[PDB]
Amino acid sequence: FEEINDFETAFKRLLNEVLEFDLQNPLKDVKKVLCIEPHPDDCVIGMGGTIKRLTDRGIEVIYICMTDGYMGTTDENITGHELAQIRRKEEEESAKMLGVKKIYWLNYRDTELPYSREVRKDLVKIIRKEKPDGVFLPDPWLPYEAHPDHRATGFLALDAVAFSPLPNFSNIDLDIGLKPHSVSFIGLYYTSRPNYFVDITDVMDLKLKAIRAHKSQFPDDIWETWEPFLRTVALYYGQKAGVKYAEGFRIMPGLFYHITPFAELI
Amino acid sequence: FEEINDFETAFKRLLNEVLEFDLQNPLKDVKKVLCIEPHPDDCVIGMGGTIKRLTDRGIEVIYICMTDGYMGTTDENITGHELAQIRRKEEEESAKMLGVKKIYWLNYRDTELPYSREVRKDLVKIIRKEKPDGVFLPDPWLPYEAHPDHRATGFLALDAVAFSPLPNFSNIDLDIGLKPHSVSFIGLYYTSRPNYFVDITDVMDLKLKAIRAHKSQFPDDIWETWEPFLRTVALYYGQKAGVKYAEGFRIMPGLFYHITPFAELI
Amino acid sequence: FEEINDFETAFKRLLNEVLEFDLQNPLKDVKKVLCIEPHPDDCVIGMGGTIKRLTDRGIEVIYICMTDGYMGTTDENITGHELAQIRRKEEEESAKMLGVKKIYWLNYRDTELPYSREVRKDLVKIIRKEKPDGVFLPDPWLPYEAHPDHRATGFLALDAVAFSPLPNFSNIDLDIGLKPHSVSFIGLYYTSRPNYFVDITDVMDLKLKAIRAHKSQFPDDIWETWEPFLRTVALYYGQKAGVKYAEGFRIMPGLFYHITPFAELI
Amino acid sequence: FEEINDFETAFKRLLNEVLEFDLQNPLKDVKKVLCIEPHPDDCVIGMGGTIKRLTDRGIEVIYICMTDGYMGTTDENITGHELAQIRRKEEEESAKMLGVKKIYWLNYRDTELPYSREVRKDLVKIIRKEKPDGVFLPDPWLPYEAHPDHRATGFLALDAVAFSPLPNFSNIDLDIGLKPHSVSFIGLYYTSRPNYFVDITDVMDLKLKAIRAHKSQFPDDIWETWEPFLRTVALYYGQKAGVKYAEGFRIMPGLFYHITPFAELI
Amino acid sequence: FEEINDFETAFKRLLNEVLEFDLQNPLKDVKKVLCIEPHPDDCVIGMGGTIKRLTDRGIEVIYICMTDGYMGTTDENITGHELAQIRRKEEEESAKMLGVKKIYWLNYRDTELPYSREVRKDLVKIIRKEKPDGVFLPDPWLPYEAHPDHRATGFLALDAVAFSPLPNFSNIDLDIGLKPHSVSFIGLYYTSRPNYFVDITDVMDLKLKAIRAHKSQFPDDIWETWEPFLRTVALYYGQKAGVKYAEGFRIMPGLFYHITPFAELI
Amino acid sequence: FEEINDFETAFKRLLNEVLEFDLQNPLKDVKKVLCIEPHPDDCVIGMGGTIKRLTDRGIEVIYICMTDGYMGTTDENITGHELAQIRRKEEEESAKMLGVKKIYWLNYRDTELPYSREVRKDLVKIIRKEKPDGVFLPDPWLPYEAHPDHRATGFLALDAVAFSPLPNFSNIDLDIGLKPHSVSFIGLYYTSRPNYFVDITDVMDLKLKAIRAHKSQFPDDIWETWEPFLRTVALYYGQKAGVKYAEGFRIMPGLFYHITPFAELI
Ligand SMILES: [Cl-]
Ligand SMILES: [Cl-]
Ligand SMILES: [Cl-]
Ligand SMILES: [Cl-]
Ligand SMILES: [Zn+2]
Ligand SMILES: [Zn+2]
Ligand SMILES: [Zn+2]
Ligand SMILES: [Zn+2]
Ligand SMILES: [Zn+2]
Ligand SMILES: [Zn+2]
Repeated sequence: FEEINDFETAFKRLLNEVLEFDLQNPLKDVKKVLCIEPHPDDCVIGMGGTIKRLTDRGIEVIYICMTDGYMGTTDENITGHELAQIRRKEEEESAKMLGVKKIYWLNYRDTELPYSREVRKDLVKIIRKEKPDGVFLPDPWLPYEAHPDHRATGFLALDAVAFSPLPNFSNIDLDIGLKPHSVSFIGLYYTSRPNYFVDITDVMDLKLKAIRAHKSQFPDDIWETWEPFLRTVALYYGQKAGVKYAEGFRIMPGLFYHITPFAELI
Repeated sequence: FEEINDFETAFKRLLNEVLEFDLQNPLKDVKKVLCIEPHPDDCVIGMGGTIKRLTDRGIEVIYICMTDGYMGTTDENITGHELAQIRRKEEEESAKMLGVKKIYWLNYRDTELPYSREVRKDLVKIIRKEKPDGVFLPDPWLPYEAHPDHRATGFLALDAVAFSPLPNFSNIDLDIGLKPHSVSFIGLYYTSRPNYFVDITDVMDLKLKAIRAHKSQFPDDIWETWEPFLRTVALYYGQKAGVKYAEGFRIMPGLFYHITPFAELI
Repeated sequence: FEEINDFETAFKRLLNEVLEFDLQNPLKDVKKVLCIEPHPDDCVIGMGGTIKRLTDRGIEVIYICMTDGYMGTTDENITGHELAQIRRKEEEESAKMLGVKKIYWLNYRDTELPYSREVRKDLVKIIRKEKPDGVFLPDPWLPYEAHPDHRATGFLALDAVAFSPLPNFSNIDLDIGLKPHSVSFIGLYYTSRPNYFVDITDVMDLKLKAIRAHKSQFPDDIWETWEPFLRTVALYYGQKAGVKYAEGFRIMPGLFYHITPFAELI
Repeated sequence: FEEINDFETAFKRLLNEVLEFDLQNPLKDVKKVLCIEPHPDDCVIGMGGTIKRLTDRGIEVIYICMTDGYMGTTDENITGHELAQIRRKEEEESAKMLGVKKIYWLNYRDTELPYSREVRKDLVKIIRKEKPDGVFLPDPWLPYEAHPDHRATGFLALDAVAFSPLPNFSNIDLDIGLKPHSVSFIGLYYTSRPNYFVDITDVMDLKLKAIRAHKSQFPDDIWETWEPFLRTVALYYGQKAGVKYAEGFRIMPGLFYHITPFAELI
Repeated sequence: FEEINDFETAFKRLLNEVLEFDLQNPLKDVKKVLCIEPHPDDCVIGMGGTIKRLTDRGIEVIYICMTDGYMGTTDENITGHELAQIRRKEEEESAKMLGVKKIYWLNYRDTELPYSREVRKDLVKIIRKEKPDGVFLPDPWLPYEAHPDHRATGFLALDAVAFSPLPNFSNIDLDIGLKPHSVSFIGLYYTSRPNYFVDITDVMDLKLKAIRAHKSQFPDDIWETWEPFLRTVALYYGQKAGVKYAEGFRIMPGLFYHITPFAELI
Repeated sequence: FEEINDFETAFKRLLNEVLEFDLQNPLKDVKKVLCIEPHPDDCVIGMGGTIKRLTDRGIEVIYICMTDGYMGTTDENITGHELAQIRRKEEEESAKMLGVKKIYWLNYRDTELPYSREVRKDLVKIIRKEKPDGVFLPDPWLPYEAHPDHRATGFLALDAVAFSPLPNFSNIDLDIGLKPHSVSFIGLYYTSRPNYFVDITDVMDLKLKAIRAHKSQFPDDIWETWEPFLRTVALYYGQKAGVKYAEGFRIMPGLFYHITPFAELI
């Protein structure tokens, strides 16, 4: 590689020959994935269509939900305890409509999710137990994301995936018979720099039915705003992918999440 | 909205019809605003002109100052306790010169402002009490902002505004008779992605006199650097707005601060 | 400066006359610098070539390593305690090969570096003791940096530099006879927005030998991936600087790290 | 007082003349008290009889409950969210049976109550709003108390009472129009060093009915153990007070909670 | 129990009939116990003899060590990383000499053991996996215990035992197939209020050989002080039990660790 | 020591021969001591008399004050910043009246002193710099001490003394040329289990003048209560020592602060 005198060549060779990074079929071998959502309803809102598509193709999809959704209401007659119970039933209904069979609830309180070692260990435990091929998580670099649970979940999910294979990390996991694990695939959903698209034209009406199942979050008057907003998001991704309705994801080789100044160039 | 096949149309309709988002007069009905500053002098440096303009138009402007300014000196003869006392008198003088009548001091120590639930609750209490129509806060995504108190204040102010209307958030506030509150208007000051401008050509000399009132922060020799820097900032904003001297703000609909991949497009 | 009617003029004058900012020879008077690395091997990987060039020019280079490298292995036979010992010897060998004489080990555990006042005070102590002219640190705004130790180190280094000269900050340092200190020079390594380059075509094979000295981190099979990745990075910086192999740095005047909306413009 | 040469005399004079400390009728003027409980059911279990006696005498009793009781079950079919909802209804029933009209729920999670400034501020807010004459709280020095929520509540309640009257403590409370407040009376319940007793012979069957109202906590099989345990506690206090069934409290002058080496002598 | 009019009767019946509390053989059915030690060497120093006695009787003894022993040296030539490696080998040798076959290392750093939910979860995981009949832990109420790791370990071990059987506590443990678990037996070692004794006259020379195996901690000159100190401790316990050399333990019914004012009476 | 068959003998030998523990003159070689106080005025109130006696005997006494005294007023007209300034001047006057030359201010805020590694390191730095022979600190086991700053200071002081001599603890101190340090002498003031007394009948009126110097803390009406309280405390210690007025201290050999079940027996 000392032979090479020009960046684009080196870059092309690094990606294509050295890393063998494929953006055309990057879910080739994947049989099990984790979707990590900050609140009940985030998996379905950000990639509900893709989830349905994967379950139909007989890929096993497992949700990890970081919080209980305790705060998500303006109704003074509903306690956070009542609302958590409700949003558990709602995500159970929603997850059944897409093919999703298992949900792990971390049960950190909505608005109170720590960026801490503790939460890294909670995720690394599940990854080591379920040995998934791929993990989906919200992009922590989404510009203007003011929800701290969202930002946190992103960094934690990356940290967890990064540390799952390190046997000195959360070592009691090994001592009780969980083996360390490398994930093959990482995809960021809720991203503004997607580089992989999935047509959801055919499943858009199911996706919206699975979102609406979260009745607590979507009364008629809120739905007036959110059905348009969601169709607009699907068109934004759609236009880039040459279809009506798409879901955007950012997929990179693991190496590019660390000390890569040209990471923004894929 | 199923009717729509292209993004730009959907985008235009979302902004114009669904959200009714106005960049021509977004302060229409605003009678009271909060300006949140990390240190004494930040409201005046970032939007002192706009504050004067608002008070002249008979709009009530209330400062929330996050810290005491304990660290802001190189003089070995001044203790942090002395400096805090001084910077309280300075901001009191400065605030009088602009039309500003109330300041809340959180009194967290300069350089030690936590990114915590506690501080969210301190802000949400004031918002519920003062029921402001609009809130101004420093842009936390300002590139190359190395002051941790600045970054923190931005995220906290957004969190506070987002959570003020949720009755299960800091619920003791309700139990002692503070009602939940929605803010109509959010504006980010100290931003590099402004999309709303205020002419301060006419109030620039008052703005500089109100900055200079912070004598502790601005001895003659420091002022040699800072009067130029401030004129340059006002020109940068000015050029974009077609005037000599402007203050820039980023204003978006509340919806766009959460899971909006096209947020950077306004 | 009231005279000026256009931004670009004011900008040019602010940079050239007021701030005297020089990008052609910014290491004029620099005799002593600190290189702050999150892990053992980060100084060598991010600016090993530049460090050699500085040593040869008789500039004193001191490493501060934030963590012990406890987690950096997939081998189930190596404890984090064994690995820390090993990576100490490796960085000692690597530091010998470049001209580096002194290493401070903070010994926070890999993956567990706090963003806290405590760690700010640990750095400020070293800066006040060594009174360095310049500090190098990894760019905390590097896009897609998922390693929390990296993000943390960047913000802490800037905080430390900013607070070293404040006598009310960590005041016990003064009480035991460490004087406050201003550093002249700040340079961000591992950056995607570099604006200063150093030719390392001549030292590239030494740099790779000094990286390979970290045997724990770079077995044959991993080096198949990392020798290409590093040549590609050096070309990326190289293309921008018009040479084969360069190391990129971002250098700005201290003022631009605070409330500067045109900071992105240098 | 320089006249005095013997401790017992000075001690007697300090208590009787200087402090005017009365153990015979120490609730003389009290019209409003707060009972602070770590979990739902702690007020009723530790002093349910005394509460009834006070409400019958037309004294206003307000509960502050620190936690939600999320963890208090071995039943794998009940979520912490369900159980919190349930224990809210149970304490509402229980509190109605005794004369208690108002409950504030802090809603910190069972087993997760922090010993933090935040929680001190939550209590000081309620004290300043309700201006109670007296506060009851569990004795933090109860030997062999392994429940961390119990230990925590005790220290926090004392801290809160101590800091309620300090206008520089949680100063935003004052800024929104809560005046500082001194409590006249402090009583520790769940104590092993009681020095004031209340006959509950006449209300013991109501106390047990109000405990049993917490059905979640007291199934038939658990009640086999807890009816005896509670009768035994009431006899232990009873024997000391010369009655069948009593509730023990430790009452001291505020001064004795700080730097008093003979505090254990009342 | 309404029948009873005097405490001593009720107390006797509570202990003997209701709780069936046995101080003659409280290890009756115990096949597996956990010994929790703050540092390498604490299990052997506090109850090494008892451990030997248990392994000879074919009872399975598992150590949980909370910290790595990083700080335990005055030798400036030994890093904390070197010392941890050493103290791992030492406790492995020591544990072999007593019958002990499993050690779990939490690897929190010596002097830095947090009193946190995280550490509770680490212990509860091991308890649920190993389903021990009994747990030994240092008495957190030991007067004049200044080592914060000691105090912490005590409270944490009690918390862990208390919370192991609650399915809503660390619920991910259940989701990955660890069942909740109740411990039958709790014994506090390093206690000044022991109420159960074990003769170690016959195993005292093995106990001292197993202590001495921690060479790092016990050079000749330190052993001059510690062999006497240990013989003195064994006599103190011995005198109370009517033997030369004993190890003291405090054993109570689980009920007495919560809201029991007469707990100090057994 | 195998020879010995009885505890009291072993105990006597351990104390007298092995540990050489002297309660008759335990300040033999002491030339320099630290007095650690949680608030300004705690050294003077707890051992002001003893301090004068030590100064007169030409022993160097250095105050470490943990907090700034920010909260200590009921006056709504005084800010915590004003009060800290004032209490600095007051402790400077008070310290002059006794022979005290040097005060280190940690400047943690009153009511907000952390029990953290950070604060341990702040104390260990001062101890290593001043190499004192002895340290005085408030007894953290003082029954009914409700002030969290007091409890915290005690544990921190002991931790600091324990860890000062460990070169792997706060190792950057060594890297900047502070040597590790063992203190010879530890004495607990504000204790209810004193075992060493100092006659202060001769200095009692100076002690009261040095307390009264803290005017902020002691207006006429408060002094009506505090002059009696202090005379009573001095008599309590006095009676035990067979004098009118004494100051009590608890002194033990360093070994007894760790795993010593008979520590209560001296
Ligand atoms: Cl662990
Ligand atoms: Cl497709
Ligand atoms: Cl506050
Ligand atoms: Cl009565
Ligand atoms: Zn969400
Ligand atoms: Zn600022
Ligand atoms: Zn690194
Ligand atoms: Zn309870
Ligand atoms: Zn230990
Ligand atoms: Zn005090």
